[PDB]
Amino acid sequence: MMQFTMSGTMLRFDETTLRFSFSRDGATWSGCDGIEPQLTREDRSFSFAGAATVTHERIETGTGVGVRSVFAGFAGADYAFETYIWIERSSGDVLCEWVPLRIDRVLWPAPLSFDRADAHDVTLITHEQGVMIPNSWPTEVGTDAVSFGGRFETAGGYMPWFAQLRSDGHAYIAICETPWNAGYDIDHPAGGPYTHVGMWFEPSLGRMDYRRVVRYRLLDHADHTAICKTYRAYVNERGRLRTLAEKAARNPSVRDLLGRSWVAVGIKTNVQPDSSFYDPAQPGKNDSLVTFAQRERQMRTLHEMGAGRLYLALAGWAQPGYDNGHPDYLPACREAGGWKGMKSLIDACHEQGDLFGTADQYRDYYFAARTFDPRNAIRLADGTMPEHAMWAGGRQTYLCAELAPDYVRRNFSEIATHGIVLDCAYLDVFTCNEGDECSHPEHRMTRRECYERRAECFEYLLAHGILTSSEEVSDWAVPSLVFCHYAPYDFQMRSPDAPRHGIPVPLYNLVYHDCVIQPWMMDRVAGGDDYMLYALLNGGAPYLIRDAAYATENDIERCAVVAGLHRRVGMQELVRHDLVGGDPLVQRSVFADGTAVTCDFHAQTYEVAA
Ligand SMILES: [Zn+2]
Repeated sequence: MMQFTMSGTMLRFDETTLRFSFSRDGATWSGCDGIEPQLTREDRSFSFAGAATVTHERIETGTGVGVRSVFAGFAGADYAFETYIWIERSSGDVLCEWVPLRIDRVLWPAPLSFDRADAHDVTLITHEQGVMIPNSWPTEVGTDAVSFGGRFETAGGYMPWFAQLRSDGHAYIAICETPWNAGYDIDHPAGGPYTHVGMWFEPSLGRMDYRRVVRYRLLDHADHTAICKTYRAYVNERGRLRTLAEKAARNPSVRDLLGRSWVAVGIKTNVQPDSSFYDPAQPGKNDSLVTFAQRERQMRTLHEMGAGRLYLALAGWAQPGYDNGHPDYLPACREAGGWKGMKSLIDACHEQGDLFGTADQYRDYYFAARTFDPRNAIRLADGTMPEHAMWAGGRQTYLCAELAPDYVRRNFSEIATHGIVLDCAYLDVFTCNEGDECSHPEHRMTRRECYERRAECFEYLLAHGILTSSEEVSDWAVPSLVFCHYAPYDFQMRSPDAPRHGIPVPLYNLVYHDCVIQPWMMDRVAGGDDYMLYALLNGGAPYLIRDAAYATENDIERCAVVAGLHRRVGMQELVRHDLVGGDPLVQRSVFADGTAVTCDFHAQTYEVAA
């Protein structure tokens, strides 16, 4: 019905159906017929075309051309909102805006049709490091199987985009320009023949509040590499491509992480009788203690065995024990040797050229915390204070992030008074789990503000010369994050017996390899993959020891191979990644200086060349 042509792009919008298509360089993409743009409330949904009044206006401005649609009245309810869909003159991009005027979820824009029934027609999603889902993929992939329900700014969506790429090189990327109350939905049935992906948006603190915007770029001659580069260029243009070199200009020790092997081990374990981990028929059971002196002797032994340059990330070092008592996670554990033993351990690391970081926690807020007061806690939009008793420390709520920098400043300043000069710090959860929202009147907070406050925690550390790390790499944190516990592939977070959702590809690293340093799992799956092959493809650092929270001479040789590559390319762009001859099981990564890593998953072998 309405047709626009501008700067090489065509947009078509049917006034009656609300469907749209767009075309560029001789490829057309059309919204799925039979999937309507929707609103959701409780157990039921509403097509936008369910509005009592719907008016469309044809627009042209100095910057673009397109259609503004106004929707008013839903079953005598007075809800009203606007959409604006337009071609940007200077780029040929298509922008889609959802504009509140006054709802649990808005599913808009409708997913695009991608049922071509090819084989090499694929969908790219940012659920952890990266997934390439062919239309023929035999495993079902639904939002319910994606971490955090496909929420952006979390492990479900490391980056606020998704893309689909036909086998003839024509592709689109959909970037969510307003990601903080948003996510994607995915529907790929077992065996195909289609995959549908679409944006979702939720209210902020109970109202839709601010305009939601999605930017589509149609590409030709494209590959998953090119699609990732499009996002990288988008991010840099907006000033959030904070490279390691920019980080290192401020904190030169950034460089000292290159070529290090990671050791992540703990001190005190203490499962309270209300934890979901507590076995009441076995009171001792999980409770354990390894002393600072034992960890000191371990580091000395690793050094003497030729483990090379190490980074030690130390968990459960404070009196309450791991996942207990936060944010009152002090002092250093007396039974483990106290501040004196903790300093001895750090001194010893430093003496042998290794680095040291504490693991800590500023979101989980335990009722057992010495200063627990529910006025500091989150209240959800509905007024409630959320609680659960999952972790070792038992009953908890969440500390409102408006207050977290106050506690980080307090705790880290206390640690420094005891002569402990941390190289690094690990703030758990922040860059894996979603940002909370808070309606508490003493500290009201949007999800957006939550990520800013978590970033403010990192900034404190950087300003004090302490390099920042958190659980994963959700890209809100890229400006303030030096490293992570990992940036793993989704299949590495599930049983190796579980069917995978697609072909693993290093989508995150294609954007940000030169911005965030990452250690990689070194596990060998019996009958299956050796995870060292993915560390190499991602030009990552190796774990020498990774003691996962809830439950050598060869390892050193393997770590040396990985750390040697890392020493060279850990600050370089990952320029290209390809499936060699289209074989998903032979993969090749190329870094900025031309170093090429080829991993053959048939043979379980690797080769480093140019
Ligand atoms: Zn609050």
